[PDB]
Formats: sequence, C-alpha cells, structure tokens
Amino acid sequence: DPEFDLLLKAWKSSGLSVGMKDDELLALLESCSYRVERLKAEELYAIGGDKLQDLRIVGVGEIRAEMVGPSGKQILIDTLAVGRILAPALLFASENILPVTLFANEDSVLFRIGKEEFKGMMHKYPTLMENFIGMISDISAFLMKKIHQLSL
Amino acid sequence: DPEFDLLLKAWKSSGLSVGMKDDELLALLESCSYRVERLKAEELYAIGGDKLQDLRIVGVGEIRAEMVGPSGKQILIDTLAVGRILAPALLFASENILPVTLFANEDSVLFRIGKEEFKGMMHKYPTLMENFIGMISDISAFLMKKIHQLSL
Repeated sequence: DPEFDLLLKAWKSSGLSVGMKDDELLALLESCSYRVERLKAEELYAIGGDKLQDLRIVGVGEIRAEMVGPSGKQILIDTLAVGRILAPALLFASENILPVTLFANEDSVLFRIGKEEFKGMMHKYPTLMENFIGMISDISAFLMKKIHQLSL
Repeated sequence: DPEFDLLLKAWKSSGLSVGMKDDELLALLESCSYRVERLKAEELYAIGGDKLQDLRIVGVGEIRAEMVGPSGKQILIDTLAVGRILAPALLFASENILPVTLFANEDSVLFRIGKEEFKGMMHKYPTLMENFIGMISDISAFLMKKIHQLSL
C-alpha cells in the first residue's frame, strides 16, 4: 500500500477524524506534508521535550510509550496501536515538558506533522479542532483522576 | 590534543587507572582509537541492547543513567560525573541486556572505545584487567544486596 493509504487508515482509526466526511478527510490528508519515522522492533527510542512539538500518529505497528520525570521515574506507561497519537497534550505546551520514551513491540512507523501545519488544519476544519481539544481534555481529566489515586 | 587531554583526565579519575604507572596510561591511550558522543543539556537519549557493547567513559559533564526493564520501569538510577563508566557490567554481556536511557544535566561528552580494542588493552595490562573485573564484581555485589532489599 502507498504511504498515503496507511496515513488515511491511521486517521480513520484515530479520534481526530470522528465526524468528518470521507471527502473532507481525503482533501485534508492529500494536501498534508508529513515525515516518516521508522522504529525497529525491540528497540528503545527517546524524544526530548523540544522535539515533542509535532503531531505524531502511529501509522504502523504498536509502541509502549512513557513519560520521564525530572528525577528519573517513568510514569504513564501506555501501549499505542495503529491510529493513536503520541503525547498530544504536549504538542502545544510551552513549559514543564517531560521527555518521552518509546519501545517498539513490532516494526513500527509514526507519521509526523508540523505544529504550524496542524494549527492550520485545525482552523480549516472545526471538527478536527474540537476532536483534538477533546482528546487532550480527556487526557487532562485522566491525569486528574490519577492524581487523586496517588494522593493521600 | 585537548579532547585527548579530557580522555586522559577522565581515565585518571576512573577506577580503571588505579595502580597503573602514568607512562602506561599515556601509552594505552595514545594507541587507542575512539569515538566522541556529545549530549546536549536537558536532552534524553536511549542506548539500546547491542549498542551497549562498547566502553563508554564520561569525558565531560554529568549524566543521569537508568536501566529500562521489559515492562517499562526504570531501575538503578545513578548520576555519573566525569570518570565514571557507563554500564560496564553489560560491556561483555551476551543475554538479558536491558536498554539504557541517559539524561544530560549539562553539556556532556562520552568517549567510546571498541569492545575488541578494550579486550586487547586489558590483556596487555593486567592491572587494568583486575580493575575492570573489580568494577564489574562490585556492581554484581551491589545488585545482590539490592535484591535482598527488594525480596519478600
């Protein structure tokens, strides 16, 4: 399959596409410029805080992702399959950005979209805007419930 | 060569040089071919399994190193200054090698020496060999004490 069809399959399986017709989703992705990151199975990768300001979607495979605090502990372990977005709540962050660690359970591929380009894509489609905002908002709610779990 | 002087200072401050005559240190290091890995401050890096079979010594800076288990927990957090060896007990390992992650608290430099080269260096100088084996042995003993700590 062409790379573009992998990207479409990942988006249709993503929460970003909910409520969007196939026509406007196709148009959005046909005009999009993206880069490809390939993760070899059973390897560990690190992404610093300064390089988390792009939209990353799992195009192929499955990855165990974790945040790394300032002291060294890895929190928020999560396994992302095709269609999930890597650390979306940190895309538009300007402070307190924790580095991320990724382990490939298979041969995996992430598609990377620039910050400014994704901002334009969100402006053009209000549905994509609300869906991404709801994604990061639900992440915030989950983090708050976890904080209550950890609090004494 | 200034970088070579940094390598020499890192060795003299390392446990590898204990008991060996300064002339032998100079001779050992002048015949050695090495690579230079530079870590930008506040960035996180991952050194995978088979990429761990090289001798790495902290040349400049200070680095927070941690092992990553298969589930994702980070164990054995340690802060290495100039002169420390990074995961020396895994240099000659053949199985059960966990990946490492490294966080630079400053601009840092590690000097990388090949496995084969270090094997030769240790054959030629018995003192360096005994020092490295004492390093690896004390690490094993520390791990055993920690295992007793964590045991039920």
